[PDB]
Amino acid sequence: TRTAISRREYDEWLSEAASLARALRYPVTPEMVNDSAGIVFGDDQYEAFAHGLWSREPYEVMVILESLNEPAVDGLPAAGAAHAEYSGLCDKLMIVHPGKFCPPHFHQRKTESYEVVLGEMEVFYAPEPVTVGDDDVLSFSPMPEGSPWPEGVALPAGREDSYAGLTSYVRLRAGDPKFVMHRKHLHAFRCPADSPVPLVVREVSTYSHEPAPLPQWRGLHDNTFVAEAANSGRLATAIA
Amino acid sequence: TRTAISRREYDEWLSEAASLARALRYPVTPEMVNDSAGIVFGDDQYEAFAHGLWSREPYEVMVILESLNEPAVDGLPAAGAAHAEYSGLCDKLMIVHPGKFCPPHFHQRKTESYEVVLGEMEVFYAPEPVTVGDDDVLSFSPMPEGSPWPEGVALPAGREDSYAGLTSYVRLRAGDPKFVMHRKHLHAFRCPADSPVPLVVREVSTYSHEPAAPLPQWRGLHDNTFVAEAANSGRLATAIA
Amino acid sequence: TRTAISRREYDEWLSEAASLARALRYPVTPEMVNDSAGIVFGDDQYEAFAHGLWSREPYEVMVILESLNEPAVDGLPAAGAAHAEYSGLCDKLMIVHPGKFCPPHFHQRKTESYEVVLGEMEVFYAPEPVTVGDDDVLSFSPMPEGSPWPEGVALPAGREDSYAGLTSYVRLRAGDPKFVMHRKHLHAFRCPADSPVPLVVREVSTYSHEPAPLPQWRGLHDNTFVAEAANSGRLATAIA
Amino acid sequence: TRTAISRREYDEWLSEAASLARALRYPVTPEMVNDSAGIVFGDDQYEAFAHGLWSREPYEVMVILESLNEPAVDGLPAAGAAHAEYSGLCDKLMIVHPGKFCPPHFHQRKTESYEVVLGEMEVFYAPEPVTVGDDDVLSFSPMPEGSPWPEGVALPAGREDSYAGLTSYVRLRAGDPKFVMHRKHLHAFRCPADSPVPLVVREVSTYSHEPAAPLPQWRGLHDNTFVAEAANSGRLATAIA
Ligand SMILES: O=C[C@@H](O)[C@@H](O)[C@@H](O)[C@@H](O)CO
Ligand SMILES: O=C[C@@H](O)[C@@H](O)[C@@H](O)[C@@H](O)CO
Ligand SMILES: O=C[C@@H](O)[C@@H](O)[C@@H](O)[C@@H](O)CO
Ligand SMILES: O=C[C@@H](O)[C@@H](O)[C@@H](O)[C@@H](O)CO
Ligand SMILES: OC[C@@H]1O[C@H](O)[C@@H](O)[C@@H](O)[C@H]1O
Ligand SMILES: OC[C@@H]1O[C@H](O)[C@@H](O)[C@@H](O)[C@H]1O
Ligand SMILES: OC[C@@H]1O[C@H](O)[C@@H](O)[C@@H](O)[C@H]1O
Ligand SMILES: OC[C@@H]1O[C@H](O)[C@@H](O)[C@@H](O)[C@H]1O
Ligand SMILES: [Mn+2]
Ligand SMILES: [Mn+2]
Ligand SMILES: [Mn+2]
Ligand SMILES: [Mn+2]
Repeated sequence: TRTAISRREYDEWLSEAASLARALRYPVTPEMVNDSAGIVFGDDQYEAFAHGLWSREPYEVMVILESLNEPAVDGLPAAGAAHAEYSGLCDKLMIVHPGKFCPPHFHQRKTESYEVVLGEMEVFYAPEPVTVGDDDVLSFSPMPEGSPWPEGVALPAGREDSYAGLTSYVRLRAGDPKFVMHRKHLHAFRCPADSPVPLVVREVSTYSHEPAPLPQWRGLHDNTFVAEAANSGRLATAIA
Repeated sequence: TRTAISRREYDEWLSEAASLARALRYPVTPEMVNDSAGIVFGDDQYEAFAHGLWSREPYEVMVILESLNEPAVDGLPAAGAAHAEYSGLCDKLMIVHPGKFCPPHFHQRKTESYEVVLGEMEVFYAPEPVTVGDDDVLSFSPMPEGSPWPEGVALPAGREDSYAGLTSYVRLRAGDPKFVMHRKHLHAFRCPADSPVPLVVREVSTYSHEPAAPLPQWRGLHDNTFVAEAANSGRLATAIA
Repeated sequence: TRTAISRREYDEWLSEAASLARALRYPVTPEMVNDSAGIVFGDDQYEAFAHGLWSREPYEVMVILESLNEPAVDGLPAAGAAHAEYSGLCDKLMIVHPGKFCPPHFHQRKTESYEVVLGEMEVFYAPEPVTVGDDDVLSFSPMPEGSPWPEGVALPAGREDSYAGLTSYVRLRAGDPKFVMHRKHLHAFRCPADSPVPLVVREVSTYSHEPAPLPQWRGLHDNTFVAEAANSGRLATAIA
Repeated sequence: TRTAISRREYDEWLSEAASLARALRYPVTPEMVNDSAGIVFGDDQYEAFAHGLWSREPYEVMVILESLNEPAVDGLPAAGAAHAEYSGLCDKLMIVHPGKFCPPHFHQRKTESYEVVLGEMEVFYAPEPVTVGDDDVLSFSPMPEGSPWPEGVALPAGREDSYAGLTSYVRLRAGDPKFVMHRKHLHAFRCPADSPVPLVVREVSTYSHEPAAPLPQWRGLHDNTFVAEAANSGRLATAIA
């Protein structure tokens, strides 16, 4: 079983991803292409490189090219310091290959939106938010119900039940209006296994806490995965 | 001197703007192409159409196609209600023709970022922030010093001194790193007058308050403060004949 | 009735066309943007600028940005001089606004192909070639039958019967395979009147004879329009 | 030293190539992504995958996605049958990775043009034509003189002198005027070795004869003559393990 990805496989992965990104006019800088851009969600997912990114096999692995992760703390009244972590601006291009997924998870603080650039994106999510603590939460425009999953979706082996709670589905195509994923909502997405191209999606959200513009923000991790295996990994991609 | 834009001029202006957007892969739907997407900053700026958007003359006129303006209030602890207006998510595509400007102004709440898609953007701004609302504010990444103004910038007739406070300059090209314009900073920008194409830039920012409200204290909130008196009002509607 | 287009209308027309072309990555050089790029097929078509390119009214007017018109006569055996005019390479981007058309016509010598870049293109043509002289003509892959015209197509006023012979129809969208229009076939096309964007199509064909790499090629005009009004015009755009 | 490319390497190579093409708006259909679209010019060039298409090493390997190859014989006077093979219409997208080459060769019949879509193209060619077939040929626009070779070009090991006859050089960028390579002229090109992206260029040319024929005399017609012996054969198939 694969426990890491070779330097060649990794470099070819991100190079082709950065090139596709540039072809689509996303502003890729050299610093955006690094050994952290290629994400493998769990040690058992490294097996995705056994057959490769074009095997069309179900695995939770992806590339994220982040052009912006602005705290937007400057000018903010000190009184709002306690909730600043729910704000900020983040812009990133995500590239997922055929059959691959961004594993089930939710953000206590981050609210995101999706803009499909190339290919089509199948989103799986829970329309009802998850109750974190309990404390009064604000409401305005709740998540739409969506539709039931279409048949045929193959989930990664050993991670399928972590998708159980994400009963809602939506298929986004390039040109569609922005789709918002409010914080506290479990969600995951994939590139259709029969896709001729990798899914390229622009995510515009609030700050992405993933280890200090603020003392409280130190060591903050705003990504909680349903599967415990997904947590450990993606903390540093193992490249041999 | 004219005080309005003909229906034909407005439609061609916005239709080409929306076509260019779609060509650049921006998500445009019909509701986005409306009567307030084409902004003329002041009644004296309607003169821009006397000769047209390709005359290369300096005027404060532009088109804004907004694909997103999410309050991002859902899920926020009730405790944060007071400053939620400083957050939110906004995504828009701005199109500025050769020599045209987005006039000097600042936002009390909105922090924005720039991504040039087509053409080049000349940004004029003030590195020092003003103080509006609260006088006890946070600080992390102060605005960069930028560069002195380049030579040969033509400013709008009658509006020249409104640019005096924008002493820093930076020219942004497609592919450059995102440029952040922190809230409470005076800024403006233009498409070089000698550009062969309109400037097309994506603005990713916090919620855009521009008159059911996400929150009661959000009703009628004005977040755009223009340096020039004549521009703060004008933006509030486009005279179409 | 309009008898010309103003300099402002013309300059705005081609400027916005060149910009859209550049946005789509077509290689536009300054010399490609000239007072001949904007075509009006007949003096009576200048009325298209009465209400403008976004009136969605039926008129035969368009912009052609030609990046290549190579005779390809160099290296060609002298023995082939007599038929060289049927060869050559031409690459041009055509921009047609909503409801507008490229009038009915055929080329004795030029064979063309279409690649839709933006919008959708509705092609109207005669599946049977026109017999020019008579002389033995070669055959290989004749034009497909196509489909009958969909309902609702509005033709330019006073030119509608010139479309009578173009009984076949096909709708090309961006991403579709190349569509070939063999020489000697009458054809015309338009941008759907309800289109949100101008139709942008890349035409790759054999040499476009439109007034000398060869003595015979001097003064050669390979565009014959069904409507006599279309002929006279487009020989020089009247710009006031 | 290897003599083939694994199935995985071939599929990733072509899938990324086709994805980049689609991103660049080129019309790609499934039949175009096949076992002969990935070309390795000679058995010794399979070594390119020992380290991969991103090693930046000099090898003669490339991908060609052909969207059109029209004989354009329909409608042609029977009198022109003899030289119809010099006409036709071909449209293909070529993808060359950093440092890789499309080896030295010439075409008796094919005249081609270049349009760089992504990256930059370094073209090496001979301004003087060879004489093949007929010795009485036409002339109108002789090949431009171009420039001397730039410094630092790394050529494929064992293939260096095959480039001796290509004394002219021209570097083409996206947006440049179309570049025509007349038939019967030796030429080759590469993607700069320091390029961050693969070279993507559209070739618009006359019919591509590369083994029902449009005409009987077209059957088995070979129109690619490679300078290096080892490359003329290799192109005729891709060893996939
Ligand atoms: O939708 C996924 C986003 O949150 C994405 O930015 C994030 O999940 C990525 O860091 C992987 O955990
Ligand atoms: O810098 C300009 C941006 O704030 C832009 O979105 C703004 O000018 C627009 O809302 C009009 O005032
Ligand atoms: O399909 C139309 C092409 O022949 C186009 O290049 C030509 O018609 C144009 O010159 C208008 O007559
Ligand atoms: O210059 C290269 C072109 O002729 C290209 O199409 C050709 O090399 C290809 O057919 C492979 O030989
Ligand atoms: O629940 C099992 C299957 O899971 C898949 O993911 C779904 O697409 C559907 O085919 C279900 O029947
Ligand atoms: O893409 C939106 C469309 O843009 C076009 O440019 C407009 O004329 C109108 O048709 C809108 O609906
Ligand atoms: O022939 C009249 C009409 O012409 C139109 O062009 C066609 O689309 C169809 O609606 C016909 O009925
Ligand atoms: O666009 C064509 C497709 O390209 C993809 O890259 C290939 O994997 C295969 O799915 C082809 O059918
Ligand atoms: Mn997420
Ligand atoms: Mn602003
Ligand atoms: Mn034609
Ligand atoms: Mn060649």
